[PDB]
Amino acid sequence: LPDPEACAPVCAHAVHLISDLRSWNQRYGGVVSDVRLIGIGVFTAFIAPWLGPGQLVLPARTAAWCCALDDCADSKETSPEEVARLIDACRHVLTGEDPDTANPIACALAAVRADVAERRLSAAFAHAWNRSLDRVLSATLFECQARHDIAAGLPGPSIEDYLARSTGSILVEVFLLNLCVAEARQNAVSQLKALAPALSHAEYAVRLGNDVASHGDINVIMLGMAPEEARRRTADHARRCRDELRPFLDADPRGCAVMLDRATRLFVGI
Amino acid sequence: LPDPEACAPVCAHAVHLISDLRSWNQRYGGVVSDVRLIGIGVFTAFIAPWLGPGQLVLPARTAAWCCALDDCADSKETSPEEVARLIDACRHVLTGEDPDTANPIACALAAVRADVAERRLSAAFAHAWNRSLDRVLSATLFECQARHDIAAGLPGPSIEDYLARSTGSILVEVFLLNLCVAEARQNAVSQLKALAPALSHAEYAVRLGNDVASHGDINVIMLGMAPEEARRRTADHARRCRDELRPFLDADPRGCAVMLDRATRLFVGI
Repeated sequence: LPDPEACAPVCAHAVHLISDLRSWNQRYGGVVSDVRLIGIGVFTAFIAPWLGPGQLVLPARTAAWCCALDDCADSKETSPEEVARLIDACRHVLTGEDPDTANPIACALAAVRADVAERRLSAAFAHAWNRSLDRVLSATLFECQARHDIAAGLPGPSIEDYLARSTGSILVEVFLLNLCVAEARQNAVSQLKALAPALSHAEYAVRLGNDVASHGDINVIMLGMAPEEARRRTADHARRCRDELRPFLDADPRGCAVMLDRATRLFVGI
Repeated sequence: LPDPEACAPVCAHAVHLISDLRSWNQRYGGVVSDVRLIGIGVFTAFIAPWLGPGQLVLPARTAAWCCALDDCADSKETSPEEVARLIDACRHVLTGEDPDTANPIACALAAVRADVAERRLSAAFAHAWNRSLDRVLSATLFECQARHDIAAGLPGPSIEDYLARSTGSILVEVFLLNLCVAEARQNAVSQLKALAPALSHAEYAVRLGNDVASHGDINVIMLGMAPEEARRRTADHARRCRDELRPFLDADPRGCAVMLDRATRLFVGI
C-alpha cells in the first residue's frame, strides 16, 4: 500500500494544485473540462512528490492548456480547416506574438508562455518548451484530420503512422520537460536530450495503453490492432523504457529520469 | 517516495471521487466549499486504497456533509440560537423524518442517510452511523457557542474541555466508520468498538495538529497552550494510537485498524 507518511504531503500538493487549476481555468474562460483538471492536479503531484506546490504550477497549467486544445479540436462542428487556423494562431503565440484571434485557447497559451518567460531561462529551454508544444499542436491536427477522413469514407492512417504521429499528444514530454526544469533549471535541456530514447518508448506505451482502455475517437484497435496485441506492445515498450532509464535511476534517485519512470508507471497503471 | 504502481489506481479513485462530490454538491445547492471537497476526495482514497470507487462514495459524501455543516455554522451573522435550530432539524432527520426546514444542509443529510439505508444494514450499524453524526452536530454547536462567548468578553472553555468537546468535529470517526463498513459490513460495529481507545488518541492528535497549523477560529493556542506543547501532545497521542493499534495491524494488513492507522498518519502528516 502506498506509505501514508510519504503520501501525506503529496496529497496536500494535489489539493492546492487542483484548486489553482480551477481558478486559472475560470480566468481563461473555462477552456478545459473539470475532470481533466482534476487528473492533471493529482498526477502532477505524484510524478514529482519532492517538489513544492509552487514548482508544480507551471507544469500543471501547461498540461491543462494541452487538454483544452484537445477538447476544442474534438468538436463535431469544427472542420480540419478551422482547427488548422487555431493551430496556426497558437504557433504565432509561441514566437511571442499577441493572439491574432479571440479564441480563448490562444489567450490561455499566451498566458502560460508569459509565466515561463518570467523566469528568464536560456534561449535553449525556451526553444525546447516551444518545440514540445508544437508537437502537441501537430498531433492534434493529425488526429482531427484522421477522424474527418474516416467519417468521409477514407481508410484513415496506417497503424504505424498513427502511432508515430499521435504520440505527440500524449503529454508525457510536457510533464517531463516542465517538471525537470524546476529541479534542474539550467541543466534540464541536456538531461531531456539524454532521455529521448526512453521518452519515445514511454510515449508509445502510454498511447497504446490509453487506446486499449478507451476501446468519435480514433484509436489503434479500431484501426485494426487486436486488443491483445496493443496490450503486449504496451508492456514491451514500458520494459524497454525501464531498461533505457536504469543507468540514470542508479545515478540519481531524485532526478529527471525518476520523473519519467514515475510518469510512465503511473500512466500505464490506470 | 510513494510507489507509482501502488499509487496509480489510488490516484484514479481520487479523480472519480472528486468529480462525484462536485456533482453531489451542486445537487444539494453548493453547501460545501470546493477546496474541502477536493481534500475529502483525495484523502478518502488514500485512507483505504484497496477499496473500489463505488465503495468510497458513501464515506466521502458523509464527510462532505459534515464540512457543509461546519461552513454554515462558521457564519458571522448567525447566532448560537440559529445554529441550534439547524442542529435540532438535523437530529430529527437522523430519526428518519423529512427535513422540517428549507436549509439545504438538512436536505443533504436526509439524502446521504437515505443512501445508507438503501444497503439495509443492522439496527446496530444504523445506530452507530447516527451516533457518529450526532457527535459532529454537538461539537459544532460547542465551537459556535465558544466563538460567540469569546467575542462577548467571556473567557471561553477550559483547554481540557475544548479538547474533549471539539474532537467530535474532527471527522476521523466518520471516515473510519463509513469506510470500515464497506470492508467488514456486518462486523464493522464490533471492530469499531474495539478501536475506541486508539480512535480517542487519533482524534486528539488530529485536533492538536490541526490547531497548531491554523495558528474567527477558536483553537488551543489562542486558549493558552504553547505551540511547542500542542506539538508535543500531537506526537504523544499519535504514538499512543499506534501502540493501541499494533495487535490489530499484526492480525490483518487490510482491515479497519489499518484504515485508522493510515487516516491518523495522513492527517497528522499535512
